[PDB]
Amino acid sequence: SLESVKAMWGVVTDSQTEIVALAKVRNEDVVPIVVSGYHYTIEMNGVKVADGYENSPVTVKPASATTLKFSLRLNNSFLREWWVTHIANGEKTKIRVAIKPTIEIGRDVEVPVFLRESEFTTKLL
Amino acid sequence: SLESVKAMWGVVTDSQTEIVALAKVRNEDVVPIVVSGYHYTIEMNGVKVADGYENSPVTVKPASATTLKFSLRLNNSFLREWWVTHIANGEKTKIRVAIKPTIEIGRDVEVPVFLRESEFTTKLL
Repeated sequence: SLESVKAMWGVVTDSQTEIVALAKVRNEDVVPIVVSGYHYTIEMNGVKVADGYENSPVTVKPASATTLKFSLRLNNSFLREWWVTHIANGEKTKIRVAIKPTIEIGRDVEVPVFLRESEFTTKLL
Repeated sequence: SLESVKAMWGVVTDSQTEIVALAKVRNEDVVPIVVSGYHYTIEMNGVKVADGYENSPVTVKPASATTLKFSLRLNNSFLREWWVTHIANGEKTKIRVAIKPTIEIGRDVEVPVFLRESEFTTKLL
């Protein structure tokens, strides 16, 4: 079961921007959960500004709770073509974030997709 | 005399962003004003994201009013190092825009600096 999710900024440089999601998960099975990795996507007005897979395996022991870390990185070159769409929509942007963890109980897997939609406006001029 | 200033977005591409300022000026002298060009700067949290000179000479006839156009272009490569500072300040940015027109009445000139300061916050996460 997912107990909480908290987003924060990660290491941000001039070339890449990181968002860090921290998910507290409780294992409600009698066997351990392995999260072998995750796929992530970030779309902003239909521009796909992030699309990646991270290979970092983590176990959650049976009946235990564990904070999982998801590093979502944005290549700025794809972010520079979002900017066009932002102002084109009257400085309004729809953001869709999807994290698809690879959960292993067994070569046999489960791959749920967690979607989060948001919106932001700017008023710069 | 400056009657009004109106800002709007100009041609925005993936490589460069344009802001267009439209200034209505009335000539209150008995001779014509020539605006031979202008220097512009845009600073965002002390990152100088724009710094340019445009050579476009325009006359305002004596006692007449004229809309002047100032094209302020931002190179995105300097904009990508602003982003660091924006989130570093809790997603707050101070913007300083300066337009320095070259006004010719006479080789003899007048070069006033028009400053405009603003602030914006985002709350993305």
